[PDB]
Amino acid sequence: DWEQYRDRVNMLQQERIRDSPLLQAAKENDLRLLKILLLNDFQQRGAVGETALHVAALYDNLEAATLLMEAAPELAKEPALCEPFVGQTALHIAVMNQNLNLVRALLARGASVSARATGAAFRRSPHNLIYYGEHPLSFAACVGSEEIVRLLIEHGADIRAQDSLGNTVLHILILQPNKTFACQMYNLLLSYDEQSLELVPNHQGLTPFKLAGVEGNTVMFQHLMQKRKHVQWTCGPLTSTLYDLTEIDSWGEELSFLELVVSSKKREARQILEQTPVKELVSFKWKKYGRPYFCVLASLYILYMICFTTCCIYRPLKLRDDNRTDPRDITILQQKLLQEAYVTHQDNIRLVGELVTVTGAVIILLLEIPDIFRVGASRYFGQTILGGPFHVIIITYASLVLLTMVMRLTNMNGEVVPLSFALVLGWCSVMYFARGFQMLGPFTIMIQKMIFGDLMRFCWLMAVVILGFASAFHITFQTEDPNNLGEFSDYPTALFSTFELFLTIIDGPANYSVDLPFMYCITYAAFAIIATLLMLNLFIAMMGDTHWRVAQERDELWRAQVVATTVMLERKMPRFLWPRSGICGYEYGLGDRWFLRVENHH
Amino acid sequence: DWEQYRDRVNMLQQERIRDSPLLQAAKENDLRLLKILLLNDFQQRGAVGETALHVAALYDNLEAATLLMEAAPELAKEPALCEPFVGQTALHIAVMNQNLNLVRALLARGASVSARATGAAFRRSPHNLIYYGEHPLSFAACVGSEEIVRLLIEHGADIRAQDSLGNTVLHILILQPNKTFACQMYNLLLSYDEQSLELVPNHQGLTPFKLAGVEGNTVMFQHLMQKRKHVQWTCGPLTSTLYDLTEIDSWGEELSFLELVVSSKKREARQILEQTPVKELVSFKWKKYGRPYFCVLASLYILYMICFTTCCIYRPLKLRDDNRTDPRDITILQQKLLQEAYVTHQDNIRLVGELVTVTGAVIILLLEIPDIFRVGASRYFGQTILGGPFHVIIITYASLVLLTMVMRLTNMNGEVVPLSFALVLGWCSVMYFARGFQMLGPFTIMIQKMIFGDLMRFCWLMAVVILGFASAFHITFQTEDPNNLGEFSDYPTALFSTFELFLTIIDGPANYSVDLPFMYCITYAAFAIIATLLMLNLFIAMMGDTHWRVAQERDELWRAQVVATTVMLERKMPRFLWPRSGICGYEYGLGDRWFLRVENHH
Ligand SMILES: CC(C)[C@@H](C)/C=C/[C@@H](C)[C@H]1CC[C@H]2C3=CC=C4C[C@@H](O)CC[C@]4(C)[C@H]3CC[C@]12C
Ligand SMILES: CC(C)[C@@H](C)/C=C/[C@@H](C)[C@H]1CC[C@H]2C3=CC=C4C[C@@H](O)CC[C@]4(C)[C@H]3CC[C@]12C
Ligand SMILES: CC(C)[C@@H](C)/C=C/[C@@H](C)[C@H]1CC[C@H]2C3=CC=C4C[C@@H](O)CC[C@]4(C)[C@H]3CC[C@]12C
Ligand SMILES: CC(C)[C@@H](C)/C=C/[C@@H](C)[C@H]1CC[C@H]2C3=CC=C4C[C@@H](O)CC[C@]4(C)[C@H]3CC[C@]12C
Repeated sequence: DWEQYRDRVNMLQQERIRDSPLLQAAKENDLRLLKILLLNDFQQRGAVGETALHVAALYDNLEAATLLMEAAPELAKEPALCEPFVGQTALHIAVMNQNLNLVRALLARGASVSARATGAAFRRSPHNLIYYGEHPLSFAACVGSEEIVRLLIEHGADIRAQDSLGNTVLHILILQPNKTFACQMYNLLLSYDEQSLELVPNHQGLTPFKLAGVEGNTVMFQHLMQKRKHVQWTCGPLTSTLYDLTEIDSWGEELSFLELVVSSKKREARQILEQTPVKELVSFKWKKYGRPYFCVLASLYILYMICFTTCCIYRPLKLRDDNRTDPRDITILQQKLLQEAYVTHQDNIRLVGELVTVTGAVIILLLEIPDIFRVGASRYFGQTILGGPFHVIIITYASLVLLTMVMRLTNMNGEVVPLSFALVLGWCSVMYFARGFQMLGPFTIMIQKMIFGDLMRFCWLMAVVILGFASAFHITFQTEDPNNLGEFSDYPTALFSTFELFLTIIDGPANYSVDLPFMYCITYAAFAIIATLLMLNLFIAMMGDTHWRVAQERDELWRAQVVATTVMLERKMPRFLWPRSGICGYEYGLGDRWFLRVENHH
Repeated sequence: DWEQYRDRVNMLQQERIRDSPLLQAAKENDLRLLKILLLNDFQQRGAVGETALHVAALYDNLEAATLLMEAAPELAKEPALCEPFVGQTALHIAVMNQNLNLVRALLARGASVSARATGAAFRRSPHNLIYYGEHPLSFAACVGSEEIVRLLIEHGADIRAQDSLGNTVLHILILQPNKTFACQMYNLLLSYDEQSLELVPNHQGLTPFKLAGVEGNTVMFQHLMQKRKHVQWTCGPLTSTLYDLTEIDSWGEELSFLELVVSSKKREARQILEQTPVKELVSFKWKKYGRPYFCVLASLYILYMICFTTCCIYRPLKLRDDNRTDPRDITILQQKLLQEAYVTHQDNIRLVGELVTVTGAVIILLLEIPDIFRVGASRYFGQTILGGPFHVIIITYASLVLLTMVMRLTNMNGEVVPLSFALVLGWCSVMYFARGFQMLGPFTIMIQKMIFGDLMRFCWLMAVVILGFASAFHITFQTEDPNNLGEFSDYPTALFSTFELFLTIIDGPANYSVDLPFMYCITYAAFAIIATLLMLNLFIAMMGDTHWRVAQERDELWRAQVVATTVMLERKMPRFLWPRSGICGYEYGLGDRWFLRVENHH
């Protein structure tokens, strides 16, 4: 809807301009028409509450604008009035258009340096092609005009002014597309900070440094670190550099810089983890504490999955309580009742295995469920870097184990169902620990990108081929004796047999002792060419093409998963297992700060 | 044939020139021979009716040509006479050769600016390496000569002159290979238009704008739009531009610009759909109306295919009316007659499912058959972008359902045959709707390019291996008892078993309880190495290589299929479901035209 509305607003602005000789003269730069018309209403408006001076500024007409102020100087103070552009002044427009002389002329008339363009055209949104904040200084910074940024601070513009998101100009600058002035402009604006402006948080709680991390602005991140590094010594090709970890390690805060970076929705935030002080810090944390503890947690989880598997294998079963009648029934055994199920030393050993099994399902829920709420369910389940799909299946596993325990307590039949799903998802969730090892981590990401990519696309077109051919095979065999060829004997079996025949995992139905219907040979030749020969090998060809084009994305995602594991372990484990990282400054007279020392060759 | 004929014409032209001292002097530029020979027939002809002045112009000899006119000025007016070059003048030739002084000399003698070179050498065809139209002005435009184009219009050449295709010079220019003058030359020729010349249609009904769309000339399309855009405002990096949709949306016309573009045979016409106003218009139409309605039509078609499938599953069958005799017969059931087939509430429910099934087959034919005639059967079935092969199978489906209904009404046996083909093609045609979704559309094009590409090439060489080895296996087993190994028991079964063994979809024939002929082990080892190991994996290797080299073509074809779906839906659906797209100019005083407003960052 918003596009058609904005489109109408734009048409309606031009309609009023074209309808009004003052606004047309201001757009056209018709000095002669202004020199007639201004002598005989100056406060008349375009469709959004824009004045003739907004029009003159928009069409970049200094000559018209100086006439309009000479006739009616109060126009320099006027905001626009309607929701798209409300609060916008001719000063915001003169800054957008980089017209230094028109800006200085509006300031000479006393246009407000602190006016907020609060309308919907100025809010960070997918609707807007730019986000310059709401103040003339924020615009002057985002257009890169050093002259206008100085001229506005000379006229009393406040560098610490915040917009409707709480963004100061330093936050607005870090949100810009990477262009050469943006770091120059940040370094200029901090020269007027003489708490510091770069410590002011927005309404998300982000300081400009954390915003650079979340937004993936690696150029601004390196610029921010030039003032947090100290070059300790240089000797020949070697230098020792000491980096202040205060902002990076984010000590004692609920949401850390590293957590905000790994949990960011933006693709570019992974590149912050490859920036020098960050890369060495998370590397140290991983090789020192993270990998050792993750290998222990993997071992404990594998041992727990062996315990659960043993409790499935030794599950309590007795010879069935009724006779089998029809030859098609093969069930011979049956679930024991509670007071039959715990009557031997072997059951008492299985019972402690069941209690360990249930205890671990509770511990999974106690560890997982609080992090759904903190992170938000969309990010907690939806992020490859955090382990999103492994969170879905490990909670499903714990839910199915607790379902199995309430079924057991109730003497409820069919425990084999939740136990089978629990064994599959229980064991498949061991692949969460693949992320700890360079052999297996990148490959586990590649399997994930194949499942949510080429597998769903293949399975939709495969389902349509299966519905076609299974129906053809079923009705081809409906005339025939099902005991002579069973694969297509009823429609559910025909679907299942056709699915197995698509994958070639059962042999092509054959009985050379009998005359099969001629339409089967035809239909199977068409199915063998389309499903088996073409489609299944085209799935190989498709994944082969996807693999080489995904290979770098897979490796970046793996380096990000190691960091997200490191961050998660340190936040969740007891603090005595995670000593504070880097060098304590207090031992060396550097005050309360902590450092990373990096030595490098150049 | 035409090459050998033209070749003879060219040899015969040179033969006459070499035979005739006047024409040889005109080619050679032998001024001294002309200064002897011209004093004592000047109207004598080369093999195609060319004069000595045509020869002098062709060999680019101004000196000879001014002598020939000094002796016989009527030569400037002479056309060539024979079918290859009929109507060609020395003025057409002097323009081809860009000889401004020779052109101005022929015009001083009163050579016709409006002569038509109507012969076969000048017609748009695959025989001709250039198409410059038929008039000297059309040639002057296509050689890019601004001096000669001005000099010809100064001498009264008509810019609106049309050739045998109805092409004006603006159409001829849009047909040229993209070279720097072609837009300059179009912009020059419109400066003499002061209805407009760019509204004149050719004999296909195409104006120059629609011809640029059909021909895929994206450079001329962008040039044409520079005069249909209005830049509404510019502010900082943003601009709002208003594009006139009149030619693009082609409102109320039988064949629209967008339909002519998507239905074009030329590969380059897809690139027009990625040009700014077109791209935003078809995108709006798709996201606003096309995708919603296509998802409904997909749902209704899937529900219809479920209804038909249910009518196949519940088809009316009774226990056979005769005893089975030989053990090889497995048929136990049989088709019911009409007065047996509709006798229960379950049959009455199936009957309304059959009536819905038949009604939908009629509705498919009522929707499809008129579009065969309008589009032409070669384009309607032959285009990947329009859905050509899906039109073939969906009409085959409807034909087989109506065949099945006339069989049913006749009590005709073997309904299983058209029903099986109808189930396969009925369900496979659901993949037509894959084009609506980015997950499935590109992949459905890739399956199509594999079927008509690497699959036919593999299936021809596979058939030759199957004929070889099936014959070897059959005659190897002819000596042996068919009840001990059935796969090769007769030649049709040997072919079918060999085809299934090629694909590995049945197991290698084995019976370890008996002595198989030694020639079987040899022949199967050769078949396993050639068919299974080599050829079938070479099919995987081949499609893998085809896939990466086709991947971009596949994605362009998908973006074109979304537009062709959008265009088709809007033309076929009721108009109240497709409100006219863009902005009505009449609300804003812009007259009867409709616009797209585009906002962009630069
Ligand atoms: C029990 C059966 C009947 C069915 C219901 C179970 C589904 C299993 C096989 C499927 C469901 C989702 C799948 C799945 C989800 C996502 C990932 C993350 C990826 O990086 C590695 C593979 C992995 C871990 C796979 C493993 C197989 C799973 C767990
Ligand atoms: C990869 C995609 C295509 C997935 C969705 C495919 C699913 C189809 C082919 C498979 C998946 C589960 C299969 C399935 C589940 C269980 C049963 C019960 C069995 O006694 C009869 C067959 C029946 C009913 C089959 C029918 C075919 C199904 C539904
Ligand atoms: C019923 C059997 C015996 C035989 C005769 C039928 C043939 C089927 C299997 C074949 C014939 C042509 C094939 C075909 C034609 C072209 C296309 C377009 C492509 O983009 C997707 C696949 C698709 C839709 C395939 C699907 C499988 C089809 C429909
Ligand atoms: C992919 C290409 C090679 C295609 C054309 C291959 C076709 C051959 C191998 C297959 C397609 C259909 C098959 C086929 C159709 C139906 C029957 C009836 C059956 O009772 C005996 C075998 C017989 C006669 C087989 C013989 C082998 C055929 C003709």
